[PDB]
Amino acid sequence: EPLYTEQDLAVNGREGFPNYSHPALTVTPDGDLLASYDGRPTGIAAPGPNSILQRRSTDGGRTWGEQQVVSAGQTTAPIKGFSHPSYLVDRETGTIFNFHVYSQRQGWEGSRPGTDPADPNVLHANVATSTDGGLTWSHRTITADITPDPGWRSRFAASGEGIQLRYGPHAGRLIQQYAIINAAGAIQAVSVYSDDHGRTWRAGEAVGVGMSHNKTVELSDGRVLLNSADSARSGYRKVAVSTDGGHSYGPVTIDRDLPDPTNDASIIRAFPDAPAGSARAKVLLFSNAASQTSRSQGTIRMSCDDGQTWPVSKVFQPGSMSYSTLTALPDGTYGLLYEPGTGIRYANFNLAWLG
Ligand SMILES: [As]
Repeated sequence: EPLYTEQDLAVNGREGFPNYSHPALTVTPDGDLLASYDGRPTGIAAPGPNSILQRRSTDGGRTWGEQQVVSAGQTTAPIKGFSHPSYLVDRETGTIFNFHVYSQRQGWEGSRPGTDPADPNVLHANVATSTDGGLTWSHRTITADITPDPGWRSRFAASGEGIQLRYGPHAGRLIQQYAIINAAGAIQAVSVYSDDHGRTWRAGEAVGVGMSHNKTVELSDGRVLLNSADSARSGYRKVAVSTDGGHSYGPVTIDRDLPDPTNDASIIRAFPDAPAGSARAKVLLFSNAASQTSRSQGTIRMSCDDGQTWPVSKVFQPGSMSYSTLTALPDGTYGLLYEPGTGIRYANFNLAWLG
């Protein structure tokens, strides 16, 4: 019964880019898998004129089509880069979003306050929207929409995959996590969300200190669990929980069950369509580097109690393992798009493999 397959989707130096990074994975409403990541073209510019790329599988992840460009970096001055994709599917409308950085002159650290897309010293937040299953895209810079405090100096959508709430008064809400640098220079986490199917986006209340890229997941009772890397380097993930559909979070604490070397992770519902409060609705899967000292020992953990306990875990990548993102596939198995050091690798496993 156990299933664990893997195949590279992007290898550094092949298919036009010296480096590929920052995986995003999703399943379209029609059932295709989309894998996205950024390509850093040959060059020494930083932030570089990266592109957001995509590959599609129409056979459940077995084979993958040609690498396509979602957002094309501009390699001539004025330089423009697009990186760190996150997919978000509105399963009610069928629309697919791909959030990503839009860089010009400044990266994360160098960005300064401002929301004018024409300002090249701002690290901008973009989102691409597709109503045709990811074939074609329209683009928006949404920095102004998601910067309620002009003191916020910088932001990026955490690469990976966002969510749509299924439960409660905000059912249908689309939620994409961001990390920001606030006025005081702290790194905080904040949910960016839409209650109108992606027509408009806003930021919620930022939370925490020493945060980083972070992810959210809807628990069995509709609470939204936020799970962040810790830029203060505790050796663990940081967690907080929202009771208002991701708008605001309670206190942030380190989660001793989730060792982490300060690196990306993903956390998903194993049964995203399970009804509220059901046993299956309590099941979470988590992927990250379990090593506290390096980006290695990629591990999947499972919780059957809304993330309170993680009684099952298994290493999927003993070696180098940086960013990773999980998605639930229609066939009941799980896709895992991750960085083995050589680019972007796609794995598919089932719960039987987890044991
Ligand atoms: As479990």
